[PDB]
Amino acid sequence: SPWFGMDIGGTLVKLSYFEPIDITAEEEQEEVESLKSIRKYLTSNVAYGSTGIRDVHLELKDLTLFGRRGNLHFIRFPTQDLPTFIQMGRDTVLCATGGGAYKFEKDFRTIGNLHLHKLDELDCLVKGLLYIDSVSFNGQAECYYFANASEPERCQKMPFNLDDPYPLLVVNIGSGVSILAVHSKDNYKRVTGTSLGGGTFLGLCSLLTGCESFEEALEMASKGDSTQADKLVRDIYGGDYERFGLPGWAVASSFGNMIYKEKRESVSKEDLARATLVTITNNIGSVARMCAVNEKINRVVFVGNFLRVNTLSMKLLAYALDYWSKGQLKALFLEHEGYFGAVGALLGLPNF
Amino acid sequence: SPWFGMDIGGTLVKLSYFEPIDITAEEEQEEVESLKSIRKYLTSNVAYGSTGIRDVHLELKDLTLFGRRGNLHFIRFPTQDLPTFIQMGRDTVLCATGGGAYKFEKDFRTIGNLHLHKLDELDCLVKGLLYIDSVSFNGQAECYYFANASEPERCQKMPFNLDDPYPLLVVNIGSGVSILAVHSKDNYKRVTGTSLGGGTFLGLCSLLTGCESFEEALEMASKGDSTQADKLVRDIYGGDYERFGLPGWAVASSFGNMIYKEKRESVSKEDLARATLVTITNNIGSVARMCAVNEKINRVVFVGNFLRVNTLSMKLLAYALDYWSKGQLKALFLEHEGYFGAVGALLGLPNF
Ligand SMILES: Nc1ncnc2c1ncn2[C@@H]1O[C@H](COP(=O)(O)OP(=O)(O)NP(=O)(O)O)[C@@H](O)[C@H]1O
Ligand SMILES: Nc1ncnc2c1ncn2[C@@H]1O[C@H](COP(=O)(O)OP(=O)(O)NP(=O)(O)O)[C@@H](O)[C@H]1O
Ligand SMILES: CS(=O)(=O)Nc1ccc(CC(=O)N2CCN(c3ccc(Cl)nn3)CC2)cc1
Ligand SMILES: CS(=O)(=O)Nc1ccc(CC(=O)N2CCN(c3ccc(Cl)nn3)CC2)cc1
Ligand SMILES: [Mg+2]
Ligand SMILES: [Mg+2]
Repeated sequence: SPWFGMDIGGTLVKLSYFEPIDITAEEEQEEVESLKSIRKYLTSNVAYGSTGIRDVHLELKDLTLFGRRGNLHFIRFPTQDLPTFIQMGRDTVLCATGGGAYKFEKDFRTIGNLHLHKLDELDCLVKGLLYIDSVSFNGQAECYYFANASEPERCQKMPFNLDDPYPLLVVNIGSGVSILAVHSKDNYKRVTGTSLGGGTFLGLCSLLTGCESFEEALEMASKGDSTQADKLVRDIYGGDYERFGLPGWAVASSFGNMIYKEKRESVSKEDLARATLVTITNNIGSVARMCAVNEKINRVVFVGNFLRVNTLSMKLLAYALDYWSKGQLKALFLEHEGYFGAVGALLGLPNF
Repeated sequence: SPWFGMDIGGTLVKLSYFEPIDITAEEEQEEVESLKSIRKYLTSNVAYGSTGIRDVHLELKDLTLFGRRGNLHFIRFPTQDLPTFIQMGRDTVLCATGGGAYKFEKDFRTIGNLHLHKLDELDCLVKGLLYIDSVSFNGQAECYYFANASEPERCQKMPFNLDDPYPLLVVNIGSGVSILAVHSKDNYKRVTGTSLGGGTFLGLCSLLTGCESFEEALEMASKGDSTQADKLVRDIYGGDYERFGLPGWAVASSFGNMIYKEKRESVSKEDLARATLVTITNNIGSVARMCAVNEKINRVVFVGNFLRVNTLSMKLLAYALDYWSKGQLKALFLEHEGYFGAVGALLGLPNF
């Protein structure tokens, strides 16, 4: 049976697949054509159907897992298309996490004899994050930050060492946001969450701009000026609010200039996309900072797929966390940010 | 000169006016017709021009202030119409607070010989809040809460004693949100703020629904179902997420169902208004709870005009704070919630 780990989220299904590369002569004979067809289908295609994608650049090559050498592959598709995935599977032991492991349990069991083992979505996140950091990204650091995040002429991605990862605040930005405090490999808590997450960005963007993909929303936002929609401190005070250290450029009221009809009539879709992105990202950063101060943790790592191909939000988080914390907190990022739950699920396989 | 206190905010101007009622025979003679015209204009009208309103029900009658007996009146109009107010004034010492005291300083000085004294917006809030609570609301409590906020057959407004008000977390929901920790009458700090405030509600509502007043946005929201727009925990898990105590009804992703085109096509304007209100209010409640836990304060009072005639948001705050804190925090409300800055400014008059 193939070794798969699956994280079925509110928006995306993430799949980690271990392809063995040490297949001996006898093992290849004693393999059923169905298994060979699966392996060849997955390794010879980068798109699967109309909505599945293999993230080839994330592949971990020549990993030793469960005593075998192989390549770890990372695959995603929308949860909306899980019926297609299951139907293909109908025409093995599955470690699955995320809410969909529960919601679609009965659907997975329409696959004859399949054994479904549900694992907790935050247990899997912590286990997968710690594992990937431990084995490295093909010899490169899994974890990085933006050095000198306050000056754009200097700001650059740089590696960060997590050899002693504890304590750690993990901010998981998916459909919503979950915030975890990790104190040891077996001691962690869900501190809180917020419902202003990636699904809010995409949902509001679609309502406001008519965009029909995450990537299109980001492209619009890169062209926009959020200050056309937001009311800034300087719009209220005429400058800084000096007494409490609020600079004139800080947002006082997100979308607050949209209470004026003439401003609603002149704002562009790109401006509204950028204001949505800035609003969601700043709120996540601020909640992360408050949790970090309360948990007495100074390293904050952001994961989840809201940040995939989203350098705007990563740089905003890096700058905002550093600026508003007076340098006490650092925003950390991970190359495999969307996939840790799926890896953690795969790692649960020996228990079954 | 008339005794006025003014708070010029990003959205509304709030004015407190002390009308003396112990005017002797000689004082009435030695009063200039301009002053008499002002007093009669203010006390004989409840609407001023097209956008000014006197909140008659908030009037404090027979208050002793600066050694005189009088009535304290509460008046509001949009900051957008401040040019009209100043032009009327051109055709006295003014204690003014809010950002507009700085932004419009030069405009106020077009009134000949007028002495403008700028006072800090959060100093004035604390002073005015403590003062009004101290003198009472015409013998009734200024402060109230919703008793048994978890059961609607029981939930009812009840008075709350703030005789020993410290410590206190003050959540000021205006255009944006400011959060204050008040430890004594002269010891308080701005803990943080969020830009997801009343201006976000009104701005997003106008973009999404075409409403053109705060009151119309609230009326739409009262008719809506926010779960048509929001993705809930049960939409992701099929039920509760038991492991971390998340009930199926909790919002996992605000507007998160709007990533689906078919759902964007069936949602009503009333549903979007309600989802906007719920999103903003829950985020404010959650930020308040985190600040309360970090400041080690268990009494949280909400002020500002986002909550005027807004019982939906007050009940949501009351319920959410009690539910998510496991009963450790209580949401408190104040009858004069929008006007404390203007009163605090008026109270600064003896210093000039
Ligand atoms: N191709 C995409 N399609 C949809 N959303 C995308 C895509 N790429 C990036 N995103 C963003 O990724 C977010 C979902 O991130 P993800 O970490 O996969 O969440 P999830 O696990 O499916 N949700 P959750 O149940 O809350 O844990 C979406 O809300 C988008 O903001
Ligand atoms: N008649 C109204 N017109 C406009 N907004 C109203 C009205 N009534 C209630 N509101 C709400 O009141 C909020 C403004 O509250 P308010 O406490 O007066 O803020 P402000 O002081 O003007 N802003 P700030 O500069 O941030 O302190 C608006 O964002 C609305 O959500
Ligand atoms: C695991 S998931 O897949 O279902 N995703 C997921 C599920 C839920 C959430 C939101 C969350 O965690 N909430 C809700 C908000 N909340 C409040 C609200 C008002 C107050 Cl006063 N206090 N707290 C705290 C708890 C985020 C993401
Ligand atoms: C006094 S006013 O009239 O001008 N109104 C007013 C002014 C400003 C604000 C927002 C605020 O206080 N902010 C900004 C957000 N912020 C962040 C952001 C990212 C991170 Cl990582 N951390 N913190 C904290 C500080 C609210 C209301
Ligand atoms: Mg997830
Ligand atoms: Mg104000």
